[PDB]
Amino acid sequence: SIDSALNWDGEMTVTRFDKMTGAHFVIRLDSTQLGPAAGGTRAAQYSQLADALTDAGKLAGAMTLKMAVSNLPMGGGKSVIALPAPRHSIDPSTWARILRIHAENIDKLSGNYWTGPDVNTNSADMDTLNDTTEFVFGRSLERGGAGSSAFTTAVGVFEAMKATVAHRGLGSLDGLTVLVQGLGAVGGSLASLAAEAGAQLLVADTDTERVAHAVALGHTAVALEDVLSTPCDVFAPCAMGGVITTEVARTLDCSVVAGAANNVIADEAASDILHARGILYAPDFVANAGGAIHLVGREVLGWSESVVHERAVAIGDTLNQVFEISDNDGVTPDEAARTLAGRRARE
Amino acid sequence: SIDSALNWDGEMTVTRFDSMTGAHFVIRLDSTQLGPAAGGTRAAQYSNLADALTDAGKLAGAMTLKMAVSNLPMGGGKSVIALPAPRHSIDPSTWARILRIHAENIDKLSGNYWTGPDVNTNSADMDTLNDTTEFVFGRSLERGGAGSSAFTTAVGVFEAMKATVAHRGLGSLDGLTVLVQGLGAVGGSLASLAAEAGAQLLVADTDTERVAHAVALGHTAVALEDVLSTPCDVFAPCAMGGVITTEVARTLDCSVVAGAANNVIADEAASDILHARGILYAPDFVANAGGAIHLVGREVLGWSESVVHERAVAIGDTLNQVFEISDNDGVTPDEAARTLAGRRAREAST
Ligand SMILES: NC(=O)c1ccc[n+]([C@@H]2O[C@H](COP(=O)([O-])OP(=O)(O)OC[C@H]3O[C@@H](n4cnc5c(N)ncnc54)[C@H](O)[C@@H]3O)[C@@H](O)[C@H]2O)c1
Ligand SMILES: O=C(O)C(=O)Cc1ccccc1
Ligand SMILES: O=C(O)C(=O)Cc1ccccc1
Ligand SMILES: [K+]
Ligand code: NA
Ligand code: NA
Repeated sequence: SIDSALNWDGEMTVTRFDKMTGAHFVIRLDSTQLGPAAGGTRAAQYSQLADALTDAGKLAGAMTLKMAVSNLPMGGGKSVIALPAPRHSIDPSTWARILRIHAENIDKLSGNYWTGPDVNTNSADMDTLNDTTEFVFGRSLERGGAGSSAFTTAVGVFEAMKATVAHRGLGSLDGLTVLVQGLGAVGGSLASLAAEAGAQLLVADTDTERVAHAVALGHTAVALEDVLSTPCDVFAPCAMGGVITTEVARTLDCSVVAGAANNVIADEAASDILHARGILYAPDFVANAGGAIHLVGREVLGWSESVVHERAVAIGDTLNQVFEISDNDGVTPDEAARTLAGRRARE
Repeated sequence: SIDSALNWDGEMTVTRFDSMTGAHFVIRLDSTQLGPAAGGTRAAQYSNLADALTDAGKLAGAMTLKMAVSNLPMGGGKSVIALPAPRHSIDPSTWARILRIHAENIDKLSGNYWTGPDVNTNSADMDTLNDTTEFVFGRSLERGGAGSSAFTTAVGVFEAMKATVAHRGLGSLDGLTVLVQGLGAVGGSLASLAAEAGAQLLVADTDTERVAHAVALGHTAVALEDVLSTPCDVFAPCAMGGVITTEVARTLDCSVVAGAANNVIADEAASDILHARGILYAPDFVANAGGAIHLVGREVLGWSESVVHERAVAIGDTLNQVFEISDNDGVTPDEAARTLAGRRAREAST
């Protein structure tokens, strides 16, 4: 919206336009209070620049909260590259220039922003960025980075889901129906984990093959148009953000929402409805923090893989703390998580 | 619109919004090719944020060329602070908060951008910025800065005016009529300079005190409504930019345009029109370069005051080169200036 695009209260917005590629670049540094801003690079198509600006600020603010609540010494930032065509349709040469320009932008911030992967960007892209700027996390193991953080994120989301299920009074995942929306790197692993835990998995993905494979594995497909109306115990959004609008919140037929997506909730009203409806939501910025713990933990703190897994597991404990505040103060899980974030950040 | 404002070819745009003060902040880095981007901080009210962005881009682009054509090893950048109220109304606390925020923004650029004064910002403000960030030119003398660059700018503009009048075949300033729009820091000195060289001055300013003072000095006041319709030999815009629109270029009644104002020409056609009508224009980015020569010369290059003075005087020579290319190649002075800028920059890199 105009407000989220222009009247954003974060510390800094960096924009650039490259006529040659037709790509627009946005970097939003929400906060550098706890340290340099850090957050991945999302590359996607947007209807209007306003949307790209809006998303960057929402994602950046989520990163600040995520580092805060996760006890990681970094601020929150995010880059959004507004593509002139579908990612898949971008030619190699064009993509390469795009990354080059993005790296130059990051470089000007001289360490006030550290990037990483996000939607449509990967370790190879991080490496390419690294060919021009030092401020990049998530480079391939071969190039010196921590590599993929997908599994770590999956672990964090899974533990989040277990803690939530337990708090909601459902006991364990065993015998629960979990609807995973998005069978990507993280969602795929999450499904595997929950299935191993005894849950029955309902899955949805825009990629046919992905779905058929899941089915091949014993899972059950859910048509796209049926996703939001399909009864389940847990709804696990692991695709795009903004899924839970007020209307969605009013009609979701589950008892827990716990997934990997960023900015899952469309507005505060949605969050209240869920609460009111007895649907326990595990706040995104808490639940999906595994990625950040992996990259920051490994690359900044020198933590081993085992340690980062351990810390990702502790996301369950953080959520238990979130739930306690929610229950005690009678506020939504999101509010409670913001409160915890502030307390941990020593605000 | 914002969308159109954002379709800018510069290297980087920095923006920020401070809800508490209601101020908007823009930093535009046009180029860092020749060195870190550098340019002043303009603080004013804008109708739309988009206008602030557009202004910043045009100002930043002029800085690129200015440094290049002036042989200064720096890129071009500019800051624009979109005020939530008339600058005068801004209480000291709010102003102080605005500057601190601006300083933080500059600071994140970590030296890829060096600021300085511009409209509504002064050496005191530079000192304040410097409380927070290192990348500031124009600090007070006490603070380690070179202070005001206004006189140096005036000297350069004056020399520019002389060169242009001469090139235009009008001879010397003595006896010529010069219209000085804006009797500010620069305009005031310029008026003094020209008057000393024998010019008859017509003056205008929104500050009535300023006008009276000039009249007291023997100058002739011009009503604001009349400024662009007043016949003169030389038109010296030393207030706001964009004065010379296409429409104004068609009717301007003077032989030379040479002032201190930034981005004097509103649209390209205006430039073409002045050229076609035989009104010799000394490009702003060349003519007003005394400010930059002073700041960069003093604070970066190690130049003495005398040398700075010499360099500013040399603006007339640069203009002579500009007009020379304009005449040979048949292009406008602005185009010839850009050409010269590009030559120098190469040479400067070669
Ligand atoms: N590149 C730079 O750093 C830079 C820095 C400062 C000034 N400048 C430029 O040069 C111009 C002169 O700067 P200055 O230091 O002398 O500024 P200044 O504020 O000291 O003086 C500007 C003068 O113009 C007057 N004015 C405003 N609107 C007017 C109008 N419509 N008609 C007549 N007078 C009007 C103001 O009242 C003031 O007396 C600036 O406005 C800007 O374009 C450039
Ligand atoms: O975890 C995320 O959502 C990201 O944005 C990836 C990331 C995390 C931490 C630092 C840099 C990038
Ligand atoms: O005189 C100018 O062009 C300025 O904008 C003031 C300034 C000059 C050089 C560097 C920074 C600011
Ligand atoms: K159960
Ligand atoms: Na703020
Ligand atoms: Na099954």
